[PDB]
Amino acid sequence: NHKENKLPDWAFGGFERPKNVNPVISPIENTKFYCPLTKDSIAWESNDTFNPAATLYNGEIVVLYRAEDKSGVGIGHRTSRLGYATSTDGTHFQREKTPVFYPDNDSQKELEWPGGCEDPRIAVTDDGLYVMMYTQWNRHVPRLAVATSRNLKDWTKHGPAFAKAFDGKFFNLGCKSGSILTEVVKGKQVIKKVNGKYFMYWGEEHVFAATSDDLIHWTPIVNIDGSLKKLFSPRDGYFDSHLTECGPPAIYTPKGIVLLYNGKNHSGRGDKRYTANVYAAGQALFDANDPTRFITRLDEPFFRPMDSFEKSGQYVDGTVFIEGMVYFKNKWYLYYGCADSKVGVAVYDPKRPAKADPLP
Repeated sequence: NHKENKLPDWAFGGFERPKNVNPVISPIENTKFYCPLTKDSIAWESNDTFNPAATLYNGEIVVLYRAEDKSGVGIGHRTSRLGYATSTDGTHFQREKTPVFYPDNDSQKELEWPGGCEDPRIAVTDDGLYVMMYTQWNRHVPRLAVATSRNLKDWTKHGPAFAKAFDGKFFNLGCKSGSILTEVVKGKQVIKKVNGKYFMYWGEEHVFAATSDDLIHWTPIVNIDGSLKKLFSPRDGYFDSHLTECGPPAIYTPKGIVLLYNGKNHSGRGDKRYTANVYAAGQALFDANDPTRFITRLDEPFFRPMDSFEKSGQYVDGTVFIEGMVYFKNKWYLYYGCADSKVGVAVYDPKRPAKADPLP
């Protein structure tokens, strides 16, 4: 009656959850991995498999999922490693039994041990260079870092994204969640340049931005006084009242640049229509000619917890965190974390758009 969640003509959606497919990736007890830092075998994906990256490779959808062992108690006390899975249809995945990206006795050990490597986002260049933006976690400072690959298995760690910018001014900056700007060209979503440089939206507490000449060394967009330039922020009385966290890579379209993001509801300044302290997905629109120029955002989340697989004993009313997205066989596949423990998929079909999740 009053629960119809109409989307404006610039937004993606609705993303419909296919019947009997979810969750697509869940924790596995039996799979073991020899951790070079722990010096012992561990059930690296026995507790949680969530917050995934997604991309296209060899006519197949590849997903890298954040996996955690039972090495700790609660929030950020386990070790995160990235699992690898491939799919021919976007709904059924074939996983490897060992992680493809993890902390090791390499140049990033101090930054990645013992929290590991979290929440990946992957975009690909015109020529097949996959660029991963992920979080380095050592239980002290979270850092947005970069890793490159050509086969999505053998990764090269380049360290924190903002390590060199302005003489190392932001090396110790606590940050995460980087959504590189992309565009669909000849049926393929690739990293796009604007104004001569590569571009990225990033942040958890606010949506910031950054540019780069080589996709490795990023320079944050700053104000006259050198402070980080806030593009938009959490707002009172809405679902995105505590956090406005970047989701999958941003997409340059004819109507403008769309950033799909995750909003966390504030318990004191949020909207009680939605669950407190959990995530629901939103979308923001930026000017095509100026990517830092905010136009608008959705007043209601387009995707939120609806089914039991997106819920748990820990999160009774559920929580979803969008992070992977692939244009495959003329449809959009959205990959997201479910209750910080499973991976889910939802599909948007441009030729027959479904309704978004209804309002509560």
